[PDB]
Amino acid sequence: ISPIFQGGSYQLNNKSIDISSLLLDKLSGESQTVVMKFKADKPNSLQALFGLSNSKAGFKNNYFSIFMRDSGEIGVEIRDAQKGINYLFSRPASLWGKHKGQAVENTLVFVSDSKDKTYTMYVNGIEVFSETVDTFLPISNINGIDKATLGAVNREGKEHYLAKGSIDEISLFNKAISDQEVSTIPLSNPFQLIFQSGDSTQANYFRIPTLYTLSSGRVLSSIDARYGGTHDSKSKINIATSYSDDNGKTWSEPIFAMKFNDYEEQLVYWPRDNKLKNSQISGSASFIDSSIVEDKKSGKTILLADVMPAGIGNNNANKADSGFKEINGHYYLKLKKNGDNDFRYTVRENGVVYNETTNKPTNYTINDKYEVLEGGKSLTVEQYSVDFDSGSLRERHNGKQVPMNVFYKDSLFKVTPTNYIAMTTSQNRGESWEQFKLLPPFLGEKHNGTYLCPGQGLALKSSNRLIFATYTSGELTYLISDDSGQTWKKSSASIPFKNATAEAQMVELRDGVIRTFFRTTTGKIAYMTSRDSGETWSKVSYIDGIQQTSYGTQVSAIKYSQLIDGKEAVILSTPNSRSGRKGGQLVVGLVNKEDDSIDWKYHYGIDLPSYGYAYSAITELPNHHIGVLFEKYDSWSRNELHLSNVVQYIDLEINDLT
Repeated sequence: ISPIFQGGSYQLNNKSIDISSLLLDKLSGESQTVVMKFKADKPNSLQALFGLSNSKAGFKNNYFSIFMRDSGEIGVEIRDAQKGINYLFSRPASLWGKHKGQAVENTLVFVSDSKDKTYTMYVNGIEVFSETVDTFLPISNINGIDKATLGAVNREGKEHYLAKGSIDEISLFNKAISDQEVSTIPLSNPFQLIFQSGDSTQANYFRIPTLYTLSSGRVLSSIDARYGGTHDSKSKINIATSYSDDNGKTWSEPIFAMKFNDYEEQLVYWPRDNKLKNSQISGSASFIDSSIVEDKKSGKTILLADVMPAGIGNNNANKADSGFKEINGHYYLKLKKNGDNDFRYTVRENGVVYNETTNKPTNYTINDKYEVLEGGKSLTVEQYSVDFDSGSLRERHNGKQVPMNVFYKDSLFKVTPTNYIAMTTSQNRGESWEQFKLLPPFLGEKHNGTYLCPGQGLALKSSNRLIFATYTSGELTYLISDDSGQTWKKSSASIPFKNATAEAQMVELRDGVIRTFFRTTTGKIAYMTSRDSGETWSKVSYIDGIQQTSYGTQVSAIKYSQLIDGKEAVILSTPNSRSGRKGGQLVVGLVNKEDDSIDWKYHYGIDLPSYGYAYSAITELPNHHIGVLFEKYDSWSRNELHLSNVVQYIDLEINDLT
């Protein structure tokens, strides 16, 4: 239908614009839709874009507003003191500020639906909240409304929440427009989604993006598909992948690289309230933190990720056990049978389950999918599903049988509850993935596994060497393969931090010379250098000119193929903030050929200093553009948990950065 009111080109310069005479007499009925196209690249801390209020003395709390914060949060207030109603609905990290030196036109759609008693907000084609209430308050039914305002709310005759920005277009409808109609509204998005709520993964949340450009020109991406909100393991998380054959313009429907089936793939809206937001799926196995590399010789794509048994995460993982038993310089996966209090079994040659106590083979075997067979017959367990129907998180059997896996809660034979690393490969550049296999332990029988550094592995340009960085307490542990990932050895590099999440990414500065950039506990990104293809490593130095928080954030890094200002270039991606995960930047460093030192010469701001930017992936696209897939929110903040569609993709050119 046609709008009851439509206006545009409104400049909000800390001075409200009164549109009462244009709009108030046109409002009718209990349902309304507001469509607003707006810019704000220099917002005040808290500002109202649109207001309907009772501006009379004594009615200060009778108003409707659409507001935003300089954090990028968007929301509404719907308040009527006589009715005793004070609704506040909002979501952090819903907005764009600037892209390539230009203010971004955000397209906001707010639907106030009396029939279903629901208020729904979309921004840039993404639903950011949908709130159903017992007692509906139509925005036009607030007692004594006498003002309609842009760029403030008029309360007791004064301008509150003054805004800096512009409203290019605003439209109001006396109808709650349908989900279908919303989808038809044109958008001006600076970003794309590769993974998103409702896609083939059926995860409502995603974290830990990766990107890697393959030799064919295909660009591949992996990610954590996180089902139980955005929580780290313990949870249900799978690793998903998608690729682009057109320089990032379009992306394939995701598939899984690594997945477990003990719990259903459920699209769930995770509670964001203070009582329930820490609810965590507690009985599911999961994968977490993937990394990809391409092997030139075999042409294989290799993907590693951490593997967590049912109910296990970093916090509760057995720190003094690898999960393997060494027997004659060979490692065997240990198993515990239900009823036993110790691990009396190992998985020997050909998947045979062997009793270590009696030194006899059993009638059980483990297949290549880590599934349990008895006398050759596949055992099953019942799958779990999760719900909040009862007011709290419940995990319960759903009637479906799935193969019994040694990583599952219900399995007859269980692995040691600690963290592992697994590897899978693809022989068709991400169209399908093989069954994963566990890597061996690298730091001995009685040390838990190291943690994979998410992002890219490194394929040395002048040899067949492949390297994946990992970390543990007190060191980076580089995993090195010269045979297409068939066998691995470690190279340890001590770092002067205990208990750091030392996520590290590598660039080959020149043949045989690797620089590794990594997260620390000091507020500065660190680096170390190898001049022998990763055999040995320098002491740790720090990058001046970029700030991180004390807890740090993953940093991505590539070696750019083209000269910049006549020099070899490295590009880093990281938040640049001592305060939070925000102020995302790409930082261009020029290498000095004399001493391999790097002049960090250009800093490109991804969006506002105050807008969220966390884990990130960068790659040089085949056309020499840069693709960036990143968490556009503060993935540390306890206020920004469980947001959907915030991992986003953009395309940049070197000219944009410099």
